[PDB]
Amino acid sequence: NIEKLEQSLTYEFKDKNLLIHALTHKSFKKSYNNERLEFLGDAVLDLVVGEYLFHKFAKDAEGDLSKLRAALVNEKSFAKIANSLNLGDFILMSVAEENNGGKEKPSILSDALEAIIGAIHLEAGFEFAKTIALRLIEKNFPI
Amino acid sequence: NIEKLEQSLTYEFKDKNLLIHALTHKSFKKSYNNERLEFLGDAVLDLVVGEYLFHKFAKDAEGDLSKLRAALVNEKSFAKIANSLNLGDFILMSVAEENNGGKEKPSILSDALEAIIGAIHLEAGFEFAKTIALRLIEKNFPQI
Ligand SMILES: [Cl-]
Ligand SMILES: [Cl-]
Repeated sequence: NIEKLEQSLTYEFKDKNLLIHALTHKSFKKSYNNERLEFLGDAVLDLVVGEYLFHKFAKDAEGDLSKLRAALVNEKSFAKIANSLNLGDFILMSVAEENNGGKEKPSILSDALEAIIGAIHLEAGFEFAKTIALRLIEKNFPI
Repeated sequence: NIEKLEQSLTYEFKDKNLLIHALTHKSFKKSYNNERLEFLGDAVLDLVVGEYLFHKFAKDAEGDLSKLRAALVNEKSFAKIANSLNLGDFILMSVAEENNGGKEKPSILSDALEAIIGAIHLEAGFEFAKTIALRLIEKNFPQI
């Protein structure tokens, strides 16, 4: 069913397993989860948003850029974007995790979104991941 | 003299003033300094190093990738890299800041290095900035 997600992203994965990896919560399967991709995606997003703010607010001091970036690159914002993509429908987690409300946990939603951006960067490069991420941000925060 | 720094960076600036900008400490001139470029470059470097480690340590958990990144992306390491480029020789700062040892401060050296990488990213893009940054990192710190 991940095809629906690809359509929402405007990005079709060459390696489908890579998207599944990004969608795999830590509860699901031994030694296979989205934590490394989330690490990579978070670094991607800090550059995407930092660069965006640097250009958009040419007169803003570093402190302003930093705080504005914190206001965008965070669990709440990413969980919002995740929900706009119905990510809870695609994330893989154990029965117990789902019964404990995992599909609605902001951390799980946020982590999966960041891992997806990491996965797009891995497969397609920074500039591509940037264009995808900026579209999602501009649809959710029309700043 | 600036050509010497470019030679050390193995990168020739298209816009020379951009490099000047990256080299301008906050003490030097009102409303013009390297702090915004440092912010941008720090983000570039966190991605360059995060990606490098992600691939180099394909098995490592996030905690281990983060520790390895902290071993590279830090003031002490960046100041060492800056010193390898003789960066203190090129940083612009007030007389007072210079007399107070500013060209020798690891924070100032690190900031200027990160600002230079930000500037390269700005004019040439991420992949070029990544190439330059990794050369500097590997020339200094092949053990990580
Ligand atoms: Cl991975
Ligand atoms: Cl600037």
